[PDB]
Amino acid sequence: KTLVHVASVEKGRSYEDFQKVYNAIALKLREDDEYDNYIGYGPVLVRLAWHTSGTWDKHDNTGGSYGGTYRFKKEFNDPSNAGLQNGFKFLEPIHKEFPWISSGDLFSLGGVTAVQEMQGPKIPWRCGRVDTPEDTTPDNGRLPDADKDADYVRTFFQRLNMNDREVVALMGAHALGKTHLKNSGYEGPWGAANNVFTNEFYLNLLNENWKLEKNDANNEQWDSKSGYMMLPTDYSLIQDPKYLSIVKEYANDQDKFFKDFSKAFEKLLENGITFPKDAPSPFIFKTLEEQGL
Ligand code: HEM
Repeated sequence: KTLVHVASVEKGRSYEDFQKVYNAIALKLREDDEYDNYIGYGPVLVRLAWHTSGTWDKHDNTGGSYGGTYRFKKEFNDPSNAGLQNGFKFLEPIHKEFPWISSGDLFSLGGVTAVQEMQGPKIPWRCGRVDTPEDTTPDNGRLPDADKDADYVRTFFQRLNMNDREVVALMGAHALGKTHLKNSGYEGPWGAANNVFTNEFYLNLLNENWKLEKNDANNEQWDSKSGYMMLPTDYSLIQDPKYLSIVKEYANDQDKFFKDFSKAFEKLLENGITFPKDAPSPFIFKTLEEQGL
């Protein structure tokens, strides 16, 4: 409702063009493997895709992935986005090689490419985000706090038009990467396989022995002897009986998690965008592995 953003295909471009951009991102992911103590850039690219999309407000269609507004300093410097500059830096050479792609298309495609190259589910992706000017940049404060409970999380995500299943599925991306004390006031990875996309987050929530501890920034987080952590908002998925049932489902069905994540992540990346009836169908990009590259 209200403000309309219509997808407009980059002039003359088709699937092959975007597969080339995919491929450049995927090749750089392989090449720059030392980043973040050899975690690689996969996780921060997923997080960049989510934070550039996750500013959306369903009530008035402000924020969202369409405008590519993270490139403007208000949004780049959001405290909630601390760390994502690494993601943007990664994508700079990609954008220089492919200057025709929009910023919103690039940031969201970065996330799809990362998930797929990390052996996650295919994520259909649509082009046609259009850069919007600096004054369309959403204010800071629209991304979620980590110190809260399930009621917060549920209410938060209603603003992004996500239901309980979509919320728990999306949170499964916390298998990836880690919290960094200097970025967010939390420290530690959530699991062992943190640059391969799996349902480890749910298994760890249910099977590790968690202890509520204070980290060196004086914030509480849940820690396990194995060296893993969960944010208070992560742990809230097993405190709330409705979330817990879904966590159990995904812990017991890798394919179901893959399919529900793919749907929710595409939705997250497309919230706010109107696709014309005659727009191209969503693209499903081949991985490098599938291409023999
Ligand atoms: C209640 C919702 C969430 C909160 C409070 C939240 C909080 C966080 C925090 C505090 C960090 C660590 C940032 C850092 O110290 O570098 C993090 C990392 C991350 N988050 Fe979220 N998150 C949530 C939702 C999501 C969702 C929906 C996704 C994507 C689907 C996502 C993907 C990730 C990823 C991939 C990383 C690791 C990034 C890295 O390793 O560089 N998160 N998250």
